[PDB]
Amino acid sequence: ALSLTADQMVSALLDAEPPILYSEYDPTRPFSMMGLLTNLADRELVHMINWAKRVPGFVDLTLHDQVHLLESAWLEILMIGLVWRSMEHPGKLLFAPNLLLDRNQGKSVEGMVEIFDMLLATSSRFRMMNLQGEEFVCLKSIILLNSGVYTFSSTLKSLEEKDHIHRVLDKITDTLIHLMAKAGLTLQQQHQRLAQLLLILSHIRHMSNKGMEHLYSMKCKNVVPSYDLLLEMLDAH
Ligand SMILES: CC(C)CN1CCc2c(ccc3[nH]ncc23)[C@H]1c1ccc(CCC(=O)O)cc1
Repeated sequence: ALSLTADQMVSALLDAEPPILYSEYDPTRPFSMMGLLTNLADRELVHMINWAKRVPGFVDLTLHDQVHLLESAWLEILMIGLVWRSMEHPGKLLFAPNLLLDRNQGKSVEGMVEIFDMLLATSSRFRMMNLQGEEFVCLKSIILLNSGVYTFSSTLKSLEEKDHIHRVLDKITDTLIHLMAKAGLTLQQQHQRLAQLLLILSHIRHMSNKGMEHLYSMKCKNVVPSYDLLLEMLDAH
């Protein structure tokens, strides 16, 4: 991972991309929103594990550290994917190709329109910056590695794990800058755009926190992936 060139980092990320999934409803039948969005999220999570395992550096970490990082990041990862899919659909959220929803559709669940609104604004910001696919994959990998890295332990192994994570992040920063130099931006423009992109990450965190509050308020054993389910899926033979 740490020996990859910028172009090889980019190719590895683009190749790791998960598929776009569909919602499971009978489209011949009349048009619950939360059950549909929960089922979609459950299925995406499996693919997210596969993706995370292909982000360079990720499998170099301990299984316990892989679990912690996904546990911290999984709703942010789903959200950044949604915002990206929704970028060329002003005023709508493309949860799936057969489930494109507007903000009024979110009113059907108390607390949800607020979240819908924040996600639509972030998609709006992406459109204003003209975010590129290569930039988006870098940013999603940055969420995975960064979100849980401040909440681990100071065993010697933990100290080595945090160092590695920060080295892999440094390589993604290099790759982002490379992408922007290749596009022909000036050095000033490169650093300004790097900052703009990373500051949107703060908002994506905020959104995930607000959503997790909603999910925990359902008080449901079939909602939010447990440590153990994540551990079971990541602990592959
Ligand atoms: C209140 C928010 C958390 C609503 N979010 C907004 C982002 C999102 C959802 C579903 C599929 C998605 N695809 N891309 C993004 C995305 C939706 C949601 C709904 C239920 C769960 C529950 C999951 C479980 O209980 O295990 C998770 C996420």
